[PDB]
Amino acid sequence: MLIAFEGIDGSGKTTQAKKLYEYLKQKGYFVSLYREPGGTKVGEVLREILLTEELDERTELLLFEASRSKLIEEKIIPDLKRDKVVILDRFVLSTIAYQGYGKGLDVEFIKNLNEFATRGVKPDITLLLDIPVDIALRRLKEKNRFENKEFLEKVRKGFLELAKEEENVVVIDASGEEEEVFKEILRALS
Amino acid sequence: MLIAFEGIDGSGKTTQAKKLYEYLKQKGYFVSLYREPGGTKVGEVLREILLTEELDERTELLLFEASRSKLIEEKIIPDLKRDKVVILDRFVLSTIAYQGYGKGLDVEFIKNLNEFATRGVKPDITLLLDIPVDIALRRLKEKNRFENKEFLEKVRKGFLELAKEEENVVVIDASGEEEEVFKEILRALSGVL
Repeated sequence: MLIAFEGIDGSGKTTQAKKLYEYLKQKGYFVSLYREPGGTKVGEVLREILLTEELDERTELLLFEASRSKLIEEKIIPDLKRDKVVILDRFVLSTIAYQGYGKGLDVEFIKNLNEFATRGVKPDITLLLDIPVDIALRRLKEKNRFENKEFLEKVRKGFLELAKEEENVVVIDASGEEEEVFKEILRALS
Repeated sequence: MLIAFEGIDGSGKTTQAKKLYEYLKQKGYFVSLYREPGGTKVGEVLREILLTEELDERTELLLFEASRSKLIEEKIIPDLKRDKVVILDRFVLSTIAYQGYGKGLDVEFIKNLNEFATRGVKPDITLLLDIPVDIALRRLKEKNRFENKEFLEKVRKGFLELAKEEENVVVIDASGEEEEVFKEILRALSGVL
């Protein structure tokens, strides 16, 4: 059981991944929650680098995929083998949307890179928490965080295109209140 | 002018890259010397990680390539544009040999990853400092450094296969004394430069 949450900052995907983690834990599943980039000692070092430094888009992609590769080999593949439920805050779709549709890198290439980092490991289901960029930015505004609307509009379109073309992707209206969004996710996970 | 030095540890490639750097500087070229992984603030952080941590071979490749990518965009492409001579201690061939022939990853994939990191930037000439593994290990022994002969034998074969199939590669007999190895390198370089 691999469950992947995907979408832009301000979509609530972090809060809802955490909500799903606590809820399935209470129902008696053995659960993991990891974020990308991050989730291992090494991926957290890369994460800090990805937030700290000024990086061109190729270097940044390679580091995202190095984090992913560590996480896959160190934790996910063994978690899966022990039948843990694995919940991910961001996965392969967010890399395509951000580094491909966002920043212009080749989508097929990103897909192949993703296949290499994951050893072909694919989610049972991917939850795309879709939200208009205007709303996402208003929510970030509240935590004094600012991001690029032009860039995020492209990223949004990317995500929606991927939802209609890639396999096992449910589009969740992430514009709702916390509890309505979560109910819609449970609906999708049944 | 991009000059790539390639080969196993103990081949003297680091010492000879440095030697070529001083000699061309003295002849009045503007020269850069970079190592892989490393050569930029970020690449050096990755380098430390690649030496420090226990890493599976996919993660390691992706970091080597991320260091490369930073170097190519931060320094090499602008150096080349200002007509600097760029000398590299290791480059794309060492990744194929080590991660492909060494550790079993797919060679065409490495190549494509290489092409991505380099933006298609290719050396004018690649110097392969070829040396028997027994000799390379005896030279490391002297600095208290030890490496895996089984693994390096595969890497060495890899390199030699690449030399006969890839473009603009000269095999240098790296088993010689320092000065003879250098004179053989100058001979190979009189090609271009």
